[PDB]
Amino acid sequence: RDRHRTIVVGGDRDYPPYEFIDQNGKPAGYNVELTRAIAEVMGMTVEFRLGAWSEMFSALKSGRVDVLQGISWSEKRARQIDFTPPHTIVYHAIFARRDSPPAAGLEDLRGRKVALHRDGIMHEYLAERGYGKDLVLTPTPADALRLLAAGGCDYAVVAMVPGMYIIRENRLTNLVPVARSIAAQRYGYAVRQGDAELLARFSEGLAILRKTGQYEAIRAKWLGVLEP
Ligand code: NA
Repeated sequence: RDRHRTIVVGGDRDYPPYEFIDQNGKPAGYNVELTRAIAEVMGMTVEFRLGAWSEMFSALKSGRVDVLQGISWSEKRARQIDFTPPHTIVYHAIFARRDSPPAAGLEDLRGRKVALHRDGIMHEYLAERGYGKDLVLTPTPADALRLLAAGGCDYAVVAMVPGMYIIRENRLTNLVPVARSIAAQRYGYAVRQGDAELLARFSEGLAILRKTGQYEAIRAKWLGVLEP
């Protein structure tokens, strides 16, 4: 009916290990497992619709999906959607080819060519700092890392964990994370502004998973995934 009305879950089709469509064409990842677990304790029915990230924010407001299982919090962002508490903290890192000159911080990236996720927290963050001219935008963080690997740019800034997972999966073995633990993010579910029902439905499920131990059980599965 209303509570039995299938909840449609949006997410990025290419953001491992948090969320991604796997080789078998199946929704997979930490977020997915978390969402399925929540659906189970809250008695919800969910449909996963993972897609290009450049349109999931829209689709939330557009109502094409009812919630996003994995999105980083930000002021500009809170002004249009409501976030539940976060289920994880996402650190970023600066990646470079091994040979290349190391950088100890993102200020050292001024004047250098830099790849990064199209409109992710770091895109916005480095734009607001005059980097925009010296930076290439990619559909996925992995595309950013491929360009770096291919000597197609000088550095890349992407979420640490996905970075490592991507380096392994796509065999970008000339890449190393040089500048680590910089710019931590609060990552979690989010629903359309003023949808306190759904919002509370998810927050409660998350809170429940944390008190029963299922949350940590799921998190321990995905190495490197941190908790708030
Ligand atoms: Na809000």
